[PDB]
Amino acid sequence: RTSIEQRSNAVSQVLLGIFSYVRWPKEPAVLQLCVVGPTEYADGLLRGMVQANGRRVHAERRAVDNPDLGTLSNVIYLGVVDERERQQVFRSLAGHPVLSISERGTECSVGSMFCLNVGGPRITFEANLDSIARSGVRVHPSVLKLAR
Amino acid sequence: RTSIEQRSNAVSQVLLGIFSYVRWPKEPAVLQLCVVGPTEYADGLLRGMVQANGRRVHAERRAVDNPDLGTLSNVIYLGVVDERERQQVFRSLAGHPVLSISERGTECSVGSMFCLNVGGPRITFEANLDSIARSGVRVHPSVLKLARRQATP
Repeated sequence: RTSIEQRSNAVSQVLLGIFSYVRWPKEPAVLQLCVVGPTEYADGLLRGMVQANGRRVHAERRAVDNPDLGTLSNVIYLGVVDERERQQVFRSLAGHPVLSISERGTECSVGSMFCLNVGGPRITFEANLDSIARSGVRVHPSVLKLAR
Repeated sequence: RTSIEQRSNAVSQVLLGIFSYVRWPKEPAVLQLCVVGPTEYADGLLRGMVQANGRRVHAERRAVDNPDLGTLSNVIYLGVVDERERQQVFRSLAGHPVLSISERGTECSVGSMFCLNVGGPRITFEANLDSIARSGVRVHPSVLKLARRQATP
């Protein structure tokens, strides 16, 4: 199987890792993951995931302009969006306990809590401490030991 | 407005439609489709497709800078790429008989044969004669019947 498929599977594994360091105010029986925007590496997420603790992660695509993104998702996995679309998305996320992760992220200072860098021999990611604090979920500090 | 799963399913069928007007100089037993770059609407495609005559369309993602896109695929469905990535992709396709379709309607100026516009009530598309002429495949002009009817309320 190809490198894109290889990297897609690793993206799955990395996200499950990140998830285990996150807590929701009220924990759902099924973790809702929404994939939003064009993505290269979200095909493994979209097949479904299950946490170590047994909880099912349900994932589906949703539109960038879906006004209910914040209430529909516990996790958002954010693909390519222009500036106005990005702003649009996070206005919907505001005030809801949503873990946000972007597939690309050279800057990772505006928007998502975490930004993957899928290129190179291994996946790495950056953390946005500000986003992390305004996000609504509790991020265990150990996860920062897993960032680049 | 149309949902993502609805647009994805419809993209499948417009693509099958477009495929029906195309001829490869040596028709393969199995049509190979490669999805290249970030896409919103390719999840239907990537389940694999079947053509009206029963030829299977196998689909898979591949890296933007894979130098063998031209030989690996009969069809390419192109997602979001920057100016250099696009350049890389269409240089890989030159001299090979490849049908290219973009998810977004801006790429018909830069190498793509067809350009989907997935917004609105229907999926519509536009096309580029230069890119078609150099493609190495034959494209029947009635494929625009599909475009016009799609653009009609």
